[PDB]
Formats: sequence, C-alpha cells, structure tokens
Amino acid sequence: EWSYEGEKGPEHWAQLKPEFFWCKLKNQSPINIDKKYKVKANLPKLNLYYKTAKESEVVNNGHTIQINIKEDNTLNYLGEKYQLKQFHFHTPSEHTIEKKSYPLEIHFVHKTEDGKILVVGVMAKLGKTNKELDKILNVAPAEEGEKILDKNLNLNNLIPKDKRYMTYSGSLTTPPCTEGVRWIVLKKPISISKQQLEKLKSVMVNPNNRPVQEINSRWIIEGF
Amino acid sequence: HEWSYEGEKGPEHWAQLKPEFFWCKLKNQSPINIDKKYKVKANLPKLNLYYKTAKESEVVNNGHTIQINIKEDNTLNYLGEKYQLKQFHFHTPSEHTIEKKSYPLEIHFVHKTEDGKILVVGVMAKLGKTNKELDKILNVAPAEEGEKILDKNLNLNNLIPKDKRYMTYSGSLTTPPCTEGVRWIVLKKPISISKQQLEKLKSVMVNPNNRPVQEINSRWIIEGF
Ligand SMILES: CC(=O)Nc1nnc(S(N)(=O)=O)s1
Ligand SMILES: CC(=O)Nc1nnc(S(N)(=O)=O)s1
Ligand SMILES: [Zn+2]
Ligand SMILES: [Zn+2]
Repeated sequence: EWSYEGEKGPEHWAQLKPEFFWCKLKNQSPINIDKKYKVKANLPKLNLYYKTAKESEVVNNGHTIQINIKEDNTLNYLGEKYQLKQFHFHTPSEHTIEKKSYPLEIHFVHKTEDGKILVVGVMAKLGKTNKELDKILNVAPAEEGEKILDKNLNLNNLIPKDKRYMTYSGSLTTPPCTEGVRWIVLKKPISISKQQLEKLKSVMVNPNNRPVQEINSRWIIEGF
Repeated sequence: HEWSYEGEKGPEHWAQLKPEFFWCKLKNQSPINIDKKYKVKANLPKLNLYYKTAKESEVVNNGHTIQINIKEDNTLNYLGEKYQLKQFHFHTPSEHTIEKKSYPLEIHFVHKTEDGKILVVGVMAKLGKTNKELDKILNVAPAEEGEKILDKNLNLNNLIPKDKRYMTYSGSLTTPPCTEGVRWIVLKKPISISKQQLEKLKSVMVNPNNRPVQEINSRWIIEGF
C-alpha cells in the first residue's frame, strides 16, 4: 500500500516495496511541460473515437475515482492496437504546462495485448458544466467501493474536439511507477463546473497528484 | 571481467550479474535501431562540437574496447549544460543501426557535466578513404589488455564529420551499469576508414563488441533540421 502523504508518500514509494524501484528512476511521470525541452513536429493523428460506454463500472479505490470500460475500443497508434481499459481522475493536475496547473487531469489508460501502455491525459479548467461528468459523480462511491452506472457515457465529450497533443516517454504516476509508458497530453483543456469539482473532491481523496519529476535527457514533442 | 559480450556474462545476463546492473533490463536502453517510423524532424539545439588538440593521450585496451582518455579539458555546451569530454572509444560493428543498416565502426565521445549528466556523441564510419587520425591510435593500441601513452598529437575533429546534423533520443550507457537518463546524439553523416584500418582494429580490440539493439518502447527519435 502507498498514499500521497505521510511515510507512504511519493518521496518514500521506492522504499515501500522492491517492485517500486522504478519510482526513483530517470524516465518518470508526471513532468512539467517546459518549452526548453520541447520541440514542435508533425505527429501521428490521434484517432480515439470511442464507442458509447454502457454499464461502465465506477470505482473508488482510495487513490482515485476510476471508470472501467466494458466495450472493446481500439486505438491504432504507430501500428499498435491499444485497448482502452479505464479512465480516472487527479485533482489537481499531475502534469503542469509551463508551470500552469489545472484543477483536474483525466487519464485514459490503454494497453496492447502484449503489455504496451499508452495514457492519454486531458486537462480540465473551471467553466461550463460537463454533461458526462455529472453521470459519473452521481453514482461515485464516497468511500472505497464500486458501482455500475445505469446511464451511457459518451467518452468523447470528456476529451477536447481538437486533438492537437504533446507526447513523451514516461511512466505510471503511481507505484510501481513502471516506465516505457507512452504519454499523450492534449493541448486543449475541456471544462468542468466549480460544482462538479467540489463534488469530485467530496468523494475522491485529494490532493492525489504526484509531484512533477526530473526531465533528465528527454524531449517533449508537440504536434501540429 | 565483471561482464562480457558472450557466455554467462553476456548481454542478456548483465542485469543478473550485480545489483548495480539492474538498469540493463529496463525500458530506455541503448543502442537502438534508428527507424523512420519512430523519428520526426524538428528544430534542435545547434551542435557546437570542436575539440582541442589531444596531446599525450592515453590509449587503453580494457578488454571491452579501445579507449582514448584525453588530458585536455574540452567543454560541450548543450541546453545550458556544460559537458566535459572524458574519453572516446570504439565499437565494431556499430551499436546503433540506421534503418536496419549496420556500419563497420561506431565511435563514442563520452561527455559528463559536473553534476552527472551524460551525453554521448556517436559517429559512424563507413569503409572508404583511410583516416589518418585512426592510424596514430591503431599504431600504438595494445593488442593485449594494457595502456600506451601517445607521443603524437591527435586531432579528434578529424574523426568527426564536417556536417554536424544529428539525431537524438533518451537512452543509456551501452555497457553495464547501463545507467539511463543518457542524452544520445548520433551524427547523420559518417566518416570513412579503410578496410585495412578496420582489420587492424579487429586485430587488437575485442570484437564484435556491440550490444544488441534494444526495444524502442515509448520513445521518439528527433532529427534536427
Ligand atoms: C493498471 C493501471 O492502469 N495502473 C495505473 N497506475 N497509474 C496509472 S496513471 N496515473 O499513470 O494513469 S495507470
Ligand atoms: C565510464 C563510462 O564512460 N562508461 C561507459 N559505459 N558505456 C559507455 S557507451 N558505450 O554507452 O559510450 S561510456
Ligand atoms: Zn492517473
Ligand atoms: Zn560505447
């Protein structure tokens, strides 16, 4: 077990279990997207276009609020077939952009049959209410537990229509912090209402963002 | 030796030889195959690479390669960091491959900042015109593990192409401990060495001494305009 505070906090993760050794390495996430270590180049188109999510499972695992997806969605990227497994929340955001923090960051976790992991991160700023998020928050357990959502979700409405993104090689932001993770962070944020942010914080442990990590020898590539 | 390119201490076993070699089995290892599929072209920092004449440099045969330790203090300024050249050595055949293509020789110029940041510049060599600088090195390079101090000066710049355009990615040392967080810079244009020079090098240096290419995993390679 680990947490975001105390002796089980981020600074002590690598010491909690032998399998968490990754947490202290050189290609960790999240990071601050710094212009100094960023280049601009044409990157592969990001084609998500998820299927409607029916009877998805909303889980409170003591670390975040996660939504497990039942349908088989395929994200074709660099010839690999990534399957969306779930998406979850972090408040405040884990990545920062030019030191700017967002009240919410959404992670859509995908994995290929052979284990390759690709996470799509979406920032959210306070603004207009997001219709999909209310469906999730209305049934999200305030304590560790799981609940099946009776309403369908249009996952595409939790992602900006404009798919321009930045990418870099990183890791999982929670123990074991495994590296070799392909990170894709959307440039444009979506919006959520103050009310939704308050509601999320009333049911999810927070703050639950890992401190930004050292960039080391990595370059961030921002697409067009 | 603590590790080798063959046998029980070979590449696939490095990580299991010592706790300090755990890096060798991770996700951001070098060398790699430079494949267009995982590469983009962009505006990268200009590579200002020029070395001082190397005088009385030490040529060492450490059983893993032929390494030249220079006495001078050369600084490579990159991204606000000041990297000092520590030494350069050889690999045959090449460690990195370009679009599946292998070169007879790859030269590594290893630099490190004061705070431990490692930057290795790799230069490929294709068979062709003989390289005079290489001859000075080969003429004194120990055939058996040992060391020999050069009396002649070396112009390291003649082992580097005039065209400084390069490709870069985040990787590791290609030999144990295989530490990651290494900044790799591979020149696009190769230099040339005569077939005879390659034969001479293989007569004194352990070969093949190239580590198998590693999985690219979630990395991108960037080539500068
Ligand atoms: C099984 C699984 O997906 N685990 C994750 N752990 N951290 C993740 S994150 N915050 O990097 O998206 S995903
Ligand atoms: C002390 C030192 O420089 N060690 C190195 N180990 N591998 C290197 S390489 N082949 O990646 O240039 S340099
Ligand atoms: Zn996450
Ligand atoms: Zn080397």
